[PDB]
Parts: sequence; C-alpha cells; structure tokens
Amino acid sequence: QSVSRAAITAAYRRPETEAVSMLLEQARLPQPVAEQAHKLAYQLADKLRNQKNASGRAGMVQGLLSLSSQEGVALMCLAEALLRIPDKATRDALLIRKGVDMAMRLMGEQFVTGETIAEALANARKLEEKGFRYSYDMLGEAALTAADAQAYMVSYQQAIHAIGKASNGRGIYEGPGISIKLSALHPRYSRAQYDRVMEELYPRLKSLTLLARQYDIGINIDAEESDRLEISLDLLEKLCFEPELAGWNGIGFVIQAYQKRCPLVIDYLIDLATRSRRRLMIRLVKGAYWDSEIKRAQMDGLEGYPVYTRKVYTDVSYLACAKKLLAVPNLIYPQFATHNAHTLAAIYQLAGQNYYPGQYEFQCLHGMGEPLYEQVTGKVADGKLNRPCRIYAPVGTHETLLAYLVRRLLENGANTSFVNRIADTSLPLDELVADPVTAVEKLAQQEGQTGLPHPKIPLPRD
Ligand SMILES: Cc1cc2nc3c(=O)[nH]c(=O)nc-3n(C[C@H](O)[C@H](O)[C@H](O)COP(=O)(O)OP(=O)(O)OC[C@H]3O[C@@H](n4cnc5c(N)ncnc54)[C@H](O)[C@@H]3O)c2cc1C
Repeated sequence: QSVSRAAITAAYRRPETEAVSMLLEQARLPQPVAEQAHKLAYQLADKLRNQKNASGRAGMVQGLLSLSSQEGVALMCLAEALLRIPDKATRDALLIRKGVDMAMRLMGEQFVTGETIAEALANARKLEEKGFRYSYDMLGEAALTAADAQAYMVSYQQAIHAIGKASNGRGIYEGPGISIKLSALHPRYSRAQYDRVMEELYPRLKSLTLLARQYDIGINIDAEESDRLEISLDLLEKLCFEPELAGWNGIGFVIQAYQKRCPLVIDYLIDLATRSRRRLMIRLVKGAYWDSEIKRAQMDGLEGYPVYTRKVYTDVSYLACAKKLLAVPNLIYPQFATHNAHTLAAIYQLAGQNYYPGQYEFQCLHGMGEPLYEQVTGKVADGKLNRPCRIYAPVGTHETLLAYLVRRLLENGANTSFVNRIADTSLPLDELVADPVTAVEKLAQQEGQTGLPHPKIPLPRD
C-alpha cells in the first residue's frame, strides 16, 4: 500500500486513549476563538430553543407551581373556560408487521422531501430562493439482487437527468447535487470482494459520475459501514483518474469523524487531490451507523472498535478533522454536516476571517436542520450569518424508507444527541454547547487518564 493508505490501515482500531490524546491538541480552539465559538453557539441554541418562547413559558408554568403538574393543568382548563366568558363583568361576578409499517411511514414523513425526484425538485424552490442548496438522496440501499441494484442504477440515472435539468448550469457549488450509496449499486455489497466490485460496481459509478459531469452537478458518495471504507477508497482512487473527469471538481466523498481512521483518510484524500489534480468536495460528518458499529464489533470479538465509544470523542475528532480540511482550500471544498450549534459555531470560527462562498458550506438533513440553518443561511441584514447550507433531501416511497428512518430514530432519540438535548428545557444552554475538548480534559482529570473508553462499553474481548 501507499504510505497514506498504510497509515489508514494501521489506525483501523487504534486504542481510544491513544487516538483521543492525539486528536486533542489538534482539536483545541485557540482561546479567543473558543470564546467567540461559545458566544455564537449559545446564541444559536438560545434562538433555536426559545423561538416560540419555550423556556420562558416553561418558567411561568413552574413559577405558578404551590401545586402538582396535573393539578395546574386543571386550573388552566378552568382559567381557559373563564376567559371564554365574553363579558368581563359576568366573568368576575361568577398485525405487528402493519403496526411497524404504519409507524415508520408516519414518523418518516418529516424526513422525506418527495416521493419522486420531480416532487422533490418542486419542494426545493422555497428554500433555494433563500440561498439554501440541495443534495438529493434516492432512498434505497443494500441491494440484495442484481435486479435490485439495476433498479437503483436506473433510479439514480433518471434523478441526475432531472436534477441536472433543474440545475441548468448553476454548477457544483451553487446548484443542486446528488448523493449516492455504493451499497445500492452492487448486490450484497456488505460482503462483496475487490475483483467483482471493480468489475461490476465501478462501471456504474463511473457512468453516473460522467453523467453528473455533463450537467455540471456535484455527485457525492455517501459513507456507509466501516468495513466498506477500504473498497470505497479504491473506487474513489480509480474514479479520480478517469481522463473524462480531468479538470472537473464535482466528485464528492463523505468521511465519518466517529471513526479512528478519519484523520488518516484526510491525509490520503489530500494526497489524492494533489496526484489527481482536482479539488475534492468532502462532506465531514460524525456518522450514522454508531449503534450497529458497536454491535458488530462486539459480535466479531476483535481487539477494539473502529469507532469512538464516547460521544464527546467523536465531537473532538470532528473539530480536529475540520481544521485539517480547512487548511487546504486548494485541494478540498469542505462541507460541514451537522445540526449541532457548537459544532457549527466552532467551524464558523475555525474557518477564519474573510469568508468567500467557495471556501466551504454547511449541510443538514431535511426535517432536522432547517430551523438551525434559518439563522445561518441568508443575509447579514436579516440577522443571519450569510453561510450557505446544503440540505440532504431523501426522495422515495415507503418501500425505500425503513433503514433511513431507523437511523433517524437513533439519531433523534439518543440522550447524547444535540437535537435531543436542546429539546430539554431543563438542560442549561452552557452545558448544551459545552466545548468538547474541555469536556474531554474534565473526564481525564476525573478518571486518571485521557480518552478512556465508555465505562459501559468494554472491549469486545472483555
Ligand atoms: C447532510 C448530512 C449528510 C450525512 N451523510 C452521512 C453519510 O454518508 N454516512 C454517515 O455515516 N453519516 C452521515 N451523516 C451523519 C449522520 O446522519 C448524523 O446526522 C450525524 O452524525 C449527526 O451529527 P451532529 O453534529 O448533527 O449531532 P450530534 O448530536 O452532535 O452528534 C451525534 C453523533 O455522535 C456520534 N455518537 C453518538 N454516540 C456516540 C458514542 N457513544 N461514541 C462515539 N460517537 C457517538 C454519532 O455519530 C452521532 O450521530 C450525515 C449528516 C448530514 C447532516
């Protein structure tokens, strides 16, 4: 393997104390930057939470209470009835499968942009008028048969034609793009071998990428489970050297900060952009498959996890990786995917003075990020930050929704998730937007060393 490929492999399941200790001084915000990130994060999270005055209203409720909850309700029901007395004088003087299917569809609706690419493309004008951008995700993954993969191929091809016509020359930055999953383009990808992936999957990836280039829209390769990282790099490496793609910078690639390999993957990507003479569109995410990654490692009984076991470590990893990406704007267009107010504010500060549109963009999932990003994308005059956000827009029917929805349920329902915590009016804003580096050092001082694994998540062999 090349030097940078070797380093990736060696870091696969690096001990957490060692990986976190390494990332820490790379992720640490210089003092004035930390202060500004904190102030901005606090302000974003304050507006997000208290837009319709949720905390003030909760603090009138508690302030009334000397009664019980359900009691105070009884009173309000009465006070409401009294306020419906028109005249104040009078007032004063006085099966299992189908249950799961329905619940999925009902909870999943909010995360879906449209049933078909045409409906999706139509629902996007409203936010596009405001400076938002889109990346369309034709739902459907883990193709089991040759036929399934073929259908996904056809669906992607048709989406590119529709998106590309809608883009009408706006280009890879200002115009919409598409996101694809490699698992959709090859039967039984989860266990597919190198030779068959190259022989069958690659011609599909190349074909779609060339079509995306013809319309000049971005084409992003989503990141999936950790044991597919390697083959996805081999596929990316070959793609970047196609003569037909020379001089074109619309190839996009996701990297997952929850993996120990992430910074090493960045070193590889930097070298690849250099050798293949292009700017790569790189989406930095934390990661969508954490629960399954943990479970898989525990069943396979290997020496360690390929992901961090404490959420704060992933946050620290994201910040370190963000700095690495921002240091090479000639080689990488970073796309910072997050719904976390601190993370956003930190990136905003880390990106430095003198923003220009092609420096970087934020990204968010449809149904999750719009309220936060409504403070971000737009004009300074309107009280926004004037930073563009690209909305990830799932497209498809109920038959294609299950796996995506489950990942959204895990993301939204986890007590460690920012989106879950901000919805807790009890949890103070300062804790919500607490600096992850400082949080890691707190743990270290309490525990006896830096980057210990989650106490409840022993090594697979233990
Ligand atoms: C536009 C967009 C595209 C994305 N594309 C992909 C993709 O192609 N592939 C992919 O894997 N993910 C992808 N993601 C990420 C995933 O879908 C989540 O949205 C993202 O991880 C949430 O991060 P955060 O900064 O919003 O939230 P936060 O609440 O800040 O962070 C939550 C994340 O922390 C991580 N985490 C949770 N618990 C632990 C723990 N105990 N130990 C270590 N880490 C933990 C998980 O990654 C979790 O998602 C994408 C996200 C966005 C917004």
